[PDB]
Amino acid sequence: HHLVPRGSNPPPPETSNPNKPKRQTNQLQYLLRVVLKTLWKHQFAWPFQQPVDAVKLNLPDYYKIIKTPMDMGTIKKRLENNYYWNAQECIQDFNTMFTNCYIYNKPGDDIVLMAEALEKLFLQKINELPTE
Ligand SMILES: CCN1C(=O)c2cccc3c(S(=O)(=O)NCC4(C(=O)O)CCCC4)ccc1c23
Repeated sequence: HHLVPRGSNPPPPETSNPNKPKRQTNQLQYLLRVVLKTLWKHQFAWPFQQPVDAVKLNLPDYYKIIKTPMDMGTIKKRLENNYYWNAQECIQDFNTMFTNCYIYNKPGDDIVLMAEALEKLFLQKINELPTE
């Protein structure tokens, strides 16, 4: 951990906003109960379920390169804690998650194929959102 750089990890992203008024909506409810749940169980979801551990995954420069980390565990907590004001904010966090993967990794990488498959499913599921 000295001679060869091993990296280090930030605290995970914030998942609650104590100042924010509770505002439940049908789209946010659908995002939690259907979209995220469907994405979570996909065969390729596991790498995206928790924050990247730059040290344990041997990605020592991950957090040099990725300034706005995001993962599905964080998105799940944000939906649970009514952190998002609207569906768009939630969608933006999914976009950040996928694009982080594309930014860090090379286009031909296995993890990129996985992210692309999840992203395609996500975009399909987004078409299902209720009419608020
Ligand atoms: C989605 C967060 N994420 C990365 O961007 C990333 C890059 C490289 C490896 C890796 C991993 S890993 O568990 O070390 N390897 C995952 C796999 C790979 O070939 O990268 C191994 C089998 C499936 C994908 C988990 C989450 C990651 C990455």
